[PDB]
Formats: sequence, structure tokens, C-alpha cells
Amino acid sequence: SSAVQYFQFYGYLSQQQNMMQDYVRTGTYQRAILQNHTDFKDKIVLDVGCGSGILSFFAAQAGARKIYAVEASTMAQHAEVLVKSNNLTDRIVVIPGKVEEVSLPEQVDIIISEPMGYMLFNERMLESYLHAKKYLKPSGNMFPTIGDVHLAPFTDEQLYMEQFTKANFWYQPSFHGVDLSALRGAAVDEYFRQPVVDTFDIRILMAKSVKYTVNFLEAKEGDLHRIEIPFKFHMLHSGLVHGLAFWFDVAFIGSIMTVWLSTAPTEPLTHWYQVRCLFQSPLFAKAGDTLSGTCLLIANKRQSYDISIVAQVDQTGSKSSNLLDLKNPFFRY
Amino acid sequence: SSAVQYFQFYGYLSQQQNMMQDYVRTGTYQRAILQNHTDFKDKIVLDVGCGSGILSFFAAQAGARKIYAVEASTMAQHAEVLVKSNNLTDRIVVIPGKVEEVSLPEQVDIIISEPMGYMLFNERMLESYLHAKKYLKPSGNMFPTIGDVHLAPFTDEQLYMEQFTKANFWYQPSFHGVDLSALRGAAVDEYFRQPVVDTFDIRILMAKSVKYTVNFLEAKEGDLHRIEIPFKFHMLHSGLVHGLAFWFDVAFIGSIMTVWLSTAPTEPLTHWYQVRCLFQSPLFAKAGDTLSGTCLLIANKRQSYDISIVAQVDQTGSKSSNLLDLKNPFFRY
Ligand SMILES: Nc1ncnc2c1ncn2[C@@H]1O[C@H](CSCCNC(=O)NCc2ccccc2)[C@@H](O)[C@H]1O
Ligand SMILES: Nc1ncnc2c1ncn2[C@@H]1O[C@H](CSCCNC(=O)NCc2ccccc2)[C@@H](O)[C@H]1O
Ligand code: NA
Ligand code: NA
Repeated sequence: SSAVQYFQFYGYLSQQQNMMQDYVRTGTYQRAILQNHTDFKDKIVLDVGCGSGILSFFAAQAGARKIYAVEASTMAQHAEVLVKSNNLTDRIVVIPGKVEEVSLPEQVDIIISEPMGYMLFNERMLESYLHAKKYLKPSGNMFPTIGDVHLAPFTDEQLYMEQFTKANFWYQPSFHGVDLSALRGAAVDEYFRQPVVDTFDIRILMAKSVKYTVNFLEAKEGDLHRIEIPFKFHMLHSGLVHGLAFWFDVAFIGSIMTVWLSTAPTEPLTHWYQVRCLFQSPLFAKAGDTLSGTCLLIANKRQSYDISIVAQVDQTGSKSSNLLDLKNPFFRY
Repeated sequence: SSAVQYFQFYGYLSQQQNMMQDYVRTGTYQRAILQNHTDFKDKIVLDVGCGSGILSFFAAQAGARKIYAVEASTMAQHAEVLVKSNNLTDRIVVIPGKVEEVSLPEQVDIIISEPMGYMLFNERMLESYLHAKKYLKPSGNMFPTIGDVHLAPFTDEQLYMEQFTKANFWYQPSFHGVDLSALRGAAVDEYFRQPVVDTFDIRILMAKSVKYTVNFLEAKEGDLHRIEIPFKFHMLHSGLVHGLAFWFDVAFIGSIMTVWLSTAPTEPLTHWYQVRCLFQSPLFAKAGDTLSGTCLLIANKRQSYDISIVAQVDQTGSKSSNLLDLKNPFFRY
């Protein structure tokens, strides 16, 4: 049912336009494909979830002999219009349907896609990307090739305090003759369980990031159902740790060069922004302390993830945790 | 599946808070119940879709002997907390579940609810409100008692022109080596099929409104599957008619007085705003002409309506039409 809502959403030209207006996303994919044009020239390509078809056009710009553009939403009909209007019906073949269900007439040299969501994994499309390797020749490549999830402890009492302010409605002991205040705790708890999608000043980061790498050439679809990221941070700053900040990079590892698409808060902003998950209660750390714990991502039936975080300051034993739902993010930007 | 998404959405305190922050909505419901307190005192009440429970508290404020508060979402657990904290467990009974499936131990004197969506009918909750009359005594009442949908022709070339501007991305004949322009027509057509939720200056209205009344005491659940609203407008202004504007009123017809909740653009703004549906092409009308046609609402499987509009200027024969999806509104406010 969540899957019906997902494909309906991506069938709108307005949504495809929104994503295509991210100039870092467009420019980095085009650079990755075209700087590596020798990897595409005279090759067979699969574009998984082609949307508008623009990655298939970039593969054609690089001289690919045949591109299969697979799309499950009504967007497949719009991609076919662009293939005809750009005079590329000899080299781009649009296949309507799910990459899990369609028939390709041949194996491919390289798979291209944009399957990344918030915190890399949101919307679970990387599972369809990995599934598509059933069509990849043993010698074949995938663009993107690897994904790096970064997480770092942050300090931000303004974000922490806002969770209480947003619930101010429920604090009212006398609203049209009703005491609402018994729900203040539940309302604040609900806000704390929303991952925060926005950007921030890099100075809120209190330690160098921990990196978790997924190699898309090696990973199996089932690997992404449960993602466990242990961490030990070497604290560089003293203050309250309010939670963990997340971002991701992908690398396109070509024969000619490796091209990175970074969503780090040190890099130009993208439509992925960054994601912050609060602890239920902040932890005091001094520079030189270690903050250890685990971030566990469990895939759910709403095409998203439940996020379990636990952290302790090793030197004091101070600990906190949270359980968040990436289906219900707070868009704070 | 749409129904799962619907009940998940209303289970969040953040959504209930959003609705409860509409001071016209809160104040008008409280006034309707309490000015008519003699209708509630010592009576049995059913609150359909109680959310936070606040209408059940208003019924208790009016001296109701017993209130059954029915709620299908996880909000039922929060309403029960408020009933306990307000010391009303003797008079308010929270029943978790769908009003279509639960067991009430007795018939009720009056049904109260807030079942109204955009354009009155959006989200299809009025069908559950009417269903609940299986529990109403023959002598019983419903608050609200009637609903009036208003529609009027409007002139607004800024809104019409925006539909083209919003698609400017697809006009590009050279975007990273791709001609996008063959999709400009499809993108503009998609924007025209989105009902526009916003408010506007009353001077864009070119005729007195046509009123379509639903009497909730008489209406059957099945009546709302297909709603056909013929119209003939007596044009008061000369210019291009770009579409139809919609709003609604509900009346609470008590023994002591009738209280109105109006979402008209002459009245203080509410969270319902107003809704505008463009024609595919504008119609020139002069003052004294008549604009005739039909607005047809067909309920769909996404808890919303397909909106078919047809209109002609009687004096010229100029005609236009559109088919819109109220599931995909443009929030322009
Ligand atoms: N199992 C599946 N089988 C088939 N289609 C599936 C499956 N899972 C998801 N989908 C579709 O995947 C799309 C993700 S959104 C468009 C991304 N591609 C895009 O913008 N390409 C152009 C571009 C330009 C520049 C830079 C990057 C990308 C949607 O249309 C889904 O309907
Ligand atoms: N078949 C159904 N059975 C049971 N519950 C159902 C069904 N269909 C929908 N629902 C629920 O109905 C609510 C609509 S939103 C809350 C409206 N009530 C509210 O604010 N009351 C307080 C208030 C205060 C002031 C002014 C007006 C109202 C949701 O919680 C749904 O989950
Ligand atoms: Na807590
Ligand atoms: Na048209």
C-alpha cells in the first residue's frame, strides 16, 4: 500500500522537476558519466527508475550503444516523449514496470540510477538498485559504485529547546475549559522521535565523523533490511551532545576517474540537506572523552526505517537513547 | 491502503494541534454546543472521530449525562489521558475503533463531529458521520446539522499565468544537452488539474454564489459517492472567467439558536481556506451574461474526489472544462 503511494508520488512531473532543480545532483551525475565516457561508449546500460530519463540521455551523450530505461510510475510515458523528441529511439528503450518484474532482452555492462533518499537509505530504492544486478555482466560496473554514511555528534540547544516550544499548545492548563497539560509529555516525546531534515553550521559538530560504507557491487538486497553502525567518537569539543548528525556521499568509480556526490555540511547544499536525530536527553562530554554506541536502522513496511540510537560518554557512564521514525521527518529548512 | 495512511496521519498529536490552533473552528463549535446547552443537558452524545476529545469536553461542559467518544487512530489513547486528567471518567467513555465496527451499549440523543475537509467533502469522513446515524434515536439531532457548498465564477489572470510559470523548467530546449520542451504541455496540464487551496480578494468573484445543501439528518452515506451540482450564474462583472471558487458553511441547528461556521472569503480565514479550480481555458463573459454548467464530484479510492467541471457562456456558446484531482491540491497560501 505504501508502495502504491510511492509510485503515484513519482508519476508527477512536478516532483521530477523538483529533484531536477538540484544543480549539484544534476551536474555531478553528468560529470561522473561524461568524464568516464570511455566506460559508456559502445556499451549496454540499464537505468533503474529513470524518471524523466535524463541519466539515459547522459549515457547516450557518452556514446552508449543501447540504454534500457526502466520506470514503474506513469513517468515512463513522459520519458518516452523525450526519447522521441531528442531523436534517440535507436539507442534508448523505455521499459514500463518494476525492475523486479520486467524482461530485459540482454545483460548490461553498467547500471546507472539515483536511488538515494534521506540518510542514503530512505524510500528503500537501493534494494531495487541491488536487485537489478541480476542483469549485470560479471565484468560490469554500477554508477554510483559505493555509498558512505557519515554520522557525528552535535551540540545545538536551540534545536533541543524547540521540541518543547513546538508542544506549547499542550502545556495549556485552561483551553476553552479543558486542561490539556497531561499530554505535554506525549507531544514533546513525539517531536523528539522526528528526524530533523535541515542544514546547520559545521561548528555544531563535536568530533570527526564515523563512516559506514556500502559497496553496491558486493551488497545484496537483503543486507539493507537491518543496518547496524557502531561508533566511537574522539570528542574534540566540550559541551552538551544533543544527538547525531547524518549525511552521505556516493562515489562513481570509473576507469578514468572517481567522481564524488557529497551531501556533507562542508559542501554545497543539496535537496538531501542533512539529518539530525536527537537523544531523549543530552550528554555532557569534554574534549578528549569518547562517545560510544550504536545506530541501528531497521527497514519498515512504510518504505522507510526505524532508527534506534544509543550512546554513552565512556568516562562518566552517562547514557541516552532514542527510537525515531524516518517516515515522519521534521522539515525545518 | 489510503485508509491506513489516513488513520496514521490523524494519530499524531502534531496534526491534532494544527487543527486545534484554528480559533474560528474551536470557538464556533464551542459556541454552537454551549449556546444550545439545554439540547445537551442530561442527554446521551456520540462524538464521531473525537481526535483529542475536545468536542466531548464541550458536550460535558453543557451537562451531557454520557458521551461516547469514538476514535480509530492511536489518538484514542491520548483522549483517554485527557478524560482522566479532567476528572470526567464518569461521563466520557472513549471507544477505540471505527464507528462502522464498534458496539455502543445504547442509542444517543445527538451526534457531534468535525468531519469536514477541503470543499466540505474531501477525506470522505462525512460518510462515517452519516453511517453513525444507526445509533441516533428518531428524535435525535446532529451537530453540524446541514452543510452548504458555495461555488462562484472567478477572474484571476495571475493564478492562470502561474500555471505556465511553474512549468518553466520543462520549457528548456537545452538542459545539460537535453531538449525538455516536448513535456511543457504535459507539465502545464498537470498544474491545471490541481485544485488551488488559498484565500483571495472577494473582488475576483464575478457572480453571486450557487448553494448546494446537504441535510445530514436526511442524507445517506451512499449519497456522497457522486455529487452533481448544476449552476447558472448571473454575471455581475465583465472579464475573463478563469474557473470556479468553492467554500462551505455548516449550521448547528439547536433548540435555542442556529450557529454557523462559514469558510467564505468574506469571513475570517480558517484552516480550510477556499478552493479554486481552473478551467482548461478562460471564458469571456460580460455583465448580464449567464454562465451555465455542472460541477460533478466523484468519490475515489484515495479518500478524495475527482472534480469534473464544464461551463459555457450562454450568449456566445464559448465553453471549457477541466478534470481535477482533490488528492493533489496546490497549497498556494
Ligand atoms: N523497483 C523499481 N522499478 C522501477 N522504477 C522504480 C523502482 N523503484 C523506484 N522506481 C522509480 O525510481 C524513480 C526515483 S526518482 C527519479 C530518479 N531518476 C532521475 O531523476 N533521473 C534523472 C537524473 C538526472 C540528474 C541526476 C540524477 C538523476 C521514481 O521515478 C520511481 O518511480
Ligand atoms: N470511521 C471513523 N471511525 C472513527 N474515527 C474516525 C473515523 N473516520 C475518521 N476518524 C477520526 O476522525 C478524526 C478527524 S480529525 C479530529 C476531529 N475532531 C476534533 O478535532 N475534535 C475536537 C474539536 C475541537 C474544536 C472544534 C472542532 C473539533 C481523526 O482523528 C480520525 O482518525
Ligand atoms: Na523522554
Ligand atoms: Na489544455
